[PDB]
Amino acid sequence: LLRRYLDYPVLWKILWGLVLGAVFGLIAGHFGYAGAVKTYIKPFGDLFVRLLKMLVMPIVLASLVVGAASISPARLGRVGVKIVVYYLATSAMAVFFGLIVGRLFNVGANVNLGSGTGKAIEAQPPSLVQTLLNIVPTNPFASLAKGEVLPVIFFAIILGIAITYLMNRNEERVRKSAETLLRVFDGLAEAMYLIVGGVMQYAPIGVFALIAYVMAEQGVRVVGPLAKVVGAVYTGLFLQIVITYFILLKVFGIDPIKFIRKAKDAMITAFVTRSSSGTLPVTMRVAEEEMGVDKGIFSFTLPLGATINMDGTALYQGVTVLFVANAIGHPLTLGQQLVVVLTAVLASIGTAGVPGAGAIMLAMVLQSVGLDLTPGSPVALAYAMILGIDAILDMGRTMVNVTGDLAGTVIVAKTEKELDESKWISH
Amino acid sequence: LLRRYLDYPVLWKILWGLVLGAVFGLIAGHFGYAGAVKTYIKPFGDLFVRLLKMLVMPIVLASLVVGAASISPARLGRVGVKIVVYYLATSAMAVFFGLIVGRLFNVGANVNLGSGTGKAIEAQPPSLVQTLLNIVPTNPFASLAKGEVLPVIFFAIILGIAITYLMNRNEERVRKSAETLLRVFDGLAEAMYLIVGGVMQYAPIGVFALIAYVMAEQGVRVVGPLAKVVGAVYTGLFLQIVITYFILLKVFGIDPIKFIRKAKDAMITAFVTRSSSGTLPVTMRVAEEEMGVDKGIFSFTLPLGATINMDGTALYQGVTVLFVANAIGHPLTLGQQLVVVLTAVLASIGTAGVPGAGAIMLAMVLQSVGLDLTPGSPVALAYAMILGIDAILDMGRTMVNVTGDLAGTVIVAKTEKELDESKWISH
Amino acid sequence: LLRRYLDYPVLWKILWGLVLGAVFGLIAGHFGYAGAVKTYIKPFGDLFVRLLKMLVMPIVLASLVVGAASISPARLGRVGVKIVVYYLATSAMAVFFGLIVGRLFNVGANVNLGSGTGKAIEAQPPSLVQTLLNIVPTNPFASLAKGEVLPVIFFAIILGIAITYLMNRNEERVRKSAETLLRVFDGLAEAMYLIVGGVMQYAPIGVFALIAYVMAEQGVRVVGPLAKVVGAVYTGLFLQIVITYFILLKVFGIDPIKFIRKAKDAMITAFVTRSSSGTLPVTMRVAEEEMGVDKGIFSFTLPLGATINMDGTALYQGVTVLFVANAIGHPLTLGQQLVVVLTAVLASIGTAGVPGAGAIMLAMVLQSVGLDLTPGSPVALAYAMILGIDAILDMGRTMVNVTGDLAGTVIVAKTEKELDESKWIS
Ligand SMILES: CCCCCCCCCCO[C@@H]1O[C@H](CO)[C@@H](O[C@H]2O[C@H](CO)[C@@H](O)[C@H](O)[C@H]2O)[C@H](O)[C@H]1O
Ligand SMILES: CCCCCCCCCCO[C@@H]1O[C@H](CO)[C@@H](O[C@H]2O[C@H](CO)[C@@H](O)[C@H](O)[C@H]2O)[C@H](O)[C@H]1O
Ligand SMILES: CCCCCCCCCCO[C@@H]1O[C@H](CO)[C@@H](O[C@H]2O[C@H](CO)[C@@H](O)[C@H](O)[C@H]2O)[C@H](O)[C@H]1O
Ligand SMILES: N[C@@H](CC(=O)O)C(=O)O
Ligand SMILES: N[C@@H](CC(=O)O)C(=O)O
Ligand SMILES: N[C@@H](CC(=O)O)C(=O)O
Ligand code: NA
Ligand code: NA
Ligand code: NA
Ligand code: NA
Ligand code: NA
Ligand code: NA
Ligand code: NA
Ligand code: NA
Ligand code: NA
Repeated sequence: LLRRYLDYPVLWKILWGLVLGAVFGLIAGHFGYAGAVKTYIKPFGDLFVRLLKMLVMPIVLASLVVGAASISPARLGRVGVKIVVYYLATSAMAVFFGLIVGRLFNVGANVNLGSGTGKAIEAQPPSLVQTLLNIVPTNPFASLAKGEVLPVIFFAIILGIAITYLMNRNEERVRKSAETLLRVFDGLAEAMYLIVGGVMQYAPIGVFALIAYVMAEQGVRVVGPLAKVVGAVYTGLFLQIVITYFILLKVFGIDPIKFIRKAKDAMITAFVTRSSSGTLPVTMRVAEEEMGVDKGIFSFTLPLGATINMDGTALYQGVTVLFVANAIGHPLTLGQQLVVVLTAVLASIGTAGVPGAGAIMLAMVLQSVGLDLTPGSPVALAYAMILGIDAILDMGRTMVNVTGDLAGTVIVAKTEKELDESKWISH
Repeated sequence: LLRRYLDYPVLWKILWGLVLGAVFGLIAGHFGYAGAVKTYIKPFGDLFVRLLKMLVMPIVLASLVVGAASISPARLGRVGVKIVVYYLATSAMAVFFGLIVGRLFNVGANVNLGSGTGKAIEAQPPSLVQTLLNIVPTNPFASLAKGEVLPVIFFAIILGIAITYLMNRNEERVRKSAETLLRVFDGLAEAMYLIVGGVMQYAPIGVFALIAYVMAEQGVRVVGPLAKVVGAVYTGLFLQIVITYFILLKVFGIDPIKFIRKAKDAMITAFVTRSSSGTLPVTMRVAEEEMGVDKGIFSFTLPLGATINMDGTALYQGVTVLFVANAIGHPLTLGQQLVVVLTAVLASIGTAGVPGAGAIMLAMVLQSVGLDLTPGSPVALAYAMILGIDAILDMGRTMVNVTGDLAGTVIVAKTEKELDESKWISH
Repeated sequence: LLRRYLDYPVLWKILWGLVLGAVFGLIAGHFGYAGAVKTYIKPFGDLFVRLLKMLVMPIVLASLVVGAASISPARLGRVGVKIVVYYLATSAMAVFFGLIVGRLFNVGANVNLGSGTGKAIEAQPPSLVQTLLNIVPTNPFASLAKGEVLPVIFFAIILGIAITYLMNRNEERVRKSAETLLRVFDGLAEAMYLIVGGVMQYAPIGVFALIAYVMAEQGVRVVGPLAKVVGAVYTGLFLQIVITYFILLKVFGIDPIKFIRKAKDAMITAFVTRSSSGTLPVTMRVAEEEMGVDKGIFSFTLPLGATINMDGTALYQGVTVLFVANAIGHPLTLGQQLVVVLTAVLASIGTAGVPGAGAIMLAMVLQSVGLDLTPGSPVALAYAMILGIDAILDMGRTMVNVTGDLAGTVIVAKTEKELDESKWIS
């Protein structure tokens, strides 16, 4: 079964692993075996997750030094402004789809909890200007060691920009030393992309195991008003792809169906690992060897988008806030639901690219409409129900969190003529 | 208003931010708006500090590998003996000015606290040998990530010395691989020096906010006998520059007025950041692109000096120990006043290159003459007053801390003739 | 004068430091000055340990990227299979001598404690599947900074393998950039081996000071039934070298006496520092410039062996399980002594390469045969006696731990035709 596994096409092999993993997970769940999946299956998932985690800092660091030196700082800034306008725009849209979809499913209207005028609590802000200053690393080695992507993006861009100015200086010796430094990062970056390719041969096993574990643990839990939550959240995400991404893709002259075909590996590992950051190496390699995007773009947009652009998380928080407000019988007035638009965008910007991060940031969004997490209050009680299904919901939103990054990257890269069109012609 | 800032000459621009920040802070603080300074002004300073901090480890590491490869270990060792002989010599001189000036200002004679005969406490053993053994890093990657300058100095010197012996090898491949590695550090260090320059275009703004905030918070507290302390410390610091450094520079045939002219960016950044380590990239760049010192000198002396050479701190401990001993009515006998000379030199050596460290190390100087920090005893109370004005005193003392590093580097480089004499003529 | 010491040939000079150092330390122990040794001598030994520590991550990372890129992955796996088979074989064999040598000395039969039937700790469970998974680093920068050797071995091997495939591509640019990167690691590894050479000029002093402090503290403490332990462990370790290693070395056609002659720098450094990982740069350098092994082998086997292959530790735990069981009047039945073989091998595999780690993992071996560490029970009382002499036993067992790694590396390297015979030709 070494020849039987490797020769079968890898397009449909990661997908075979997902489907069979999900059913295997569901059968283990109704029948009560989820503990064995956690023992004898999940480690294979865990192994696959680690192999991807291992590549994030080198590949983000090296691709961005190389990419930032490959494009004038004038265009880099132009790429920054565009991707951020794409990012906030599609994120706002995601919160919009969240609320509409939630109203249509009448989420949490059968929960029937009582409540009262909320308990007055002094709101911690939490404070933004420190969040921005912390983008600037004080010790870039420590940032590498602590795995901080956003400060590393900052150092990487700075060094890459500095390297080019040096290679154009008059003194021959400065040119060769700067080139030598750039080749080291290029050699490392080319070596990282290569290793991502080898790991993706194990991905069906890891994907199978990851989905098997999640489906066995939390499948039993999608039953009641939570089933209505799960069904709403996935409906909304779909619309964010099918309307927002496709229309935006089609408007800019990218075939949406070819985009989804190329993006799938980024989408499926985003799904089972439920970490945008942990999935980043797959996303970037899709951008290079599938989408045809230049390293001078996706080396910036993708690691940045993995953190600040989450349409999936933004939409998941839209749906569930309505759940809590309906579960306690204090439905959100229309003027309240507009505040959600602003504060969900912010919360999704601020969630980490790691499993579970969005459900915690949901609390900030609840506190913004006047629903406080005071234990053991009924608002705190509804919030607990949402946490029960969180993995089931995390898979979906992590996938849309990463997909929107690719859709934006390909769209921005097209308008900059850094997209390689030979990769999109059908034959 | 943003359109006149760039065209105005960037020669002295960093000094206007210093004065106008000092004046703006003194006014806003006296009006009870010192809180507004802290909110809307200080972050621009905090940004200028982070951008400099991010460069300390890369630039210290890369400049010292490159420099140590460019010089003979016999000479470097000789440079070591010279710079260390200069370092403690001028520090001893600084404690001397502290005591004289402090006596001249009769610091703390209006305090009138009235303590009794001292109490004996340690209560913990101090350790010097471990302090030396800690010069040798156990994990140089860990040392980089923890931002420990002296273990990096040790490892970098070794790697640089090692590279040249490899480039002198009889085997073509070993020469080429060592050449390749040296070009990496050279390319990296050249990129760090470029970035320090770009940051310094922002330095006026960063300088303005830092001074503004310090003046706003602590301006109001320079009123009582603490004003006499402030006046003594700055008078002494002035003398350390004007007598010790000028005579030493002039004895060795360096123009003192031109020296202060080149050092100003380092001097003002030390003043406002109150961190020798954080100012190091500005200091080293001053030493490269202003003084004309070779990397074989300043890439060793300057990071070393940022820790072990503090004349400013040594003198601040002279003045303030006299303040505390006079404030409690137990003035220092001359033989105690001589112990301060030795123990401030020791305390200044062991003081970190980061804000506030010398006021902690002050405690040891007190415990050496018999003034113990037992709470709530009067020694602990006088010490507390000194901490109240500490930022105002840190700005001055940090500036003299790096200035002596430059003066020693320029003097040492001259005696070894790695100082480039073409920068000090006008043509 | 410094100028006289530095010019004396280092062949036997590290040995003069060990021999004079051990003797010196013994004198202060009977004479009650061992506190002054800890003060005015030991810092020179501790300095020698820090300088070797600073080279471990650079030399392991750089040598293995270089080495792993110079050998086909197909062959690297075969090195892996061979060295692991040697490792489990010789580790078991070491535990076997541990029991033979240990019963021969009748260890701890005069102690005469209670103990009665013990009370049972059913916690903690050993965790493996995780321990294996953590071999894959999640952040290689984090692994370097935290000094985690095994994940760095994993990352470096992967990177070495990838660099080679890259130098084989069509585009000049990919060839050229991958070539550039390889040379950086090549320059770095070559610089590390050089610096190990300089540190070995200080090593006689460091060796003197380390063994002096150990003989000074724990010298007074071999008077008892513990003296029989010191004698057994050292007897066994000796047998592990002269029987197990020598017969194994000779089968494959390596002169055993030349092996000990070249290995001595690593053996004495493992002995005094009591850290296999701390001694690694000497071990790897002895392997390069003395044994003549290629970086494509010793850069893998030696860092891997520094953790998972400990024959000294395996034989040490064999000896002391018998000590504890006889001390309480519950001598080990034969079937218990078979469990030890499996579980001492497992425990030795899991023992860290740092001082004292083997006495801690000893608890895992006792806990397998029913001798439980519940305080203040008599079993816990015997274990305390073993910890009292632990340094004396650690010096010896760390040496056999490192010696076995070299013997395995040289044996495997011969069967792969990577050993350079001009170093062995008389
Ligand atoms: C227990 C789990 C342990 C993990 C086991 C990993 C086993 C990996 C073996 C296969 O390795 C990859 O397979 C592809 C060969 O089919 C190669 O081409 C990949 O990379 C090239 C990049 O240019 C592309 O051209 C190719 O299309 C793309 O498939 C890729 O280099 C190679 O490394
Ligand atoms: C959050 C982001 C906000 C931070 C703002 C940073 C602004 C950066 C703008 C850079 O501007 C130029 O950079 C050069 C730096 O290299 C300077 O040249 C200086 O440095 C070069 C070499 O160091 C020399 O060629 C020049 O003569 C010398 O003036 C030059 O003056 C400066 O105008
Ligand atoms: C109070 C004690 C003071 C101790 C101070 C520290 C001494 C540092 C001086 C370095 O001395 C030499 O360094 C070489 C390495 O740089 C070594 O050459 C040897 O080692 C190299 C690598 O192993 C080979 O290239 C050489 O050919 C080989 O002769 C050699 O052994 C060693 O003497
Ligand atoms: N797990 C999501 C974040 C979230 O929980 O919302 C991600 O990695 O993108
Ligand atoms: N500011 C430090 C010294 C320095 O930063 O140079 C002190 O407290 O004395
Ligand atoms: N200190 C030993 C481990 C042990 O005590 O077993 C070594 O490093 O090999
Ligand atoms: Na978005
Ligand atoms: Na994202
Ligand atoms: Na986010
Ligand atoms: Na001084
Ligand atoms: Na200084
Ligand atoms: Na200091
Ligand atoms: Na073994
Ligand atoms: Na070992
Ligand atoms: Na082990």
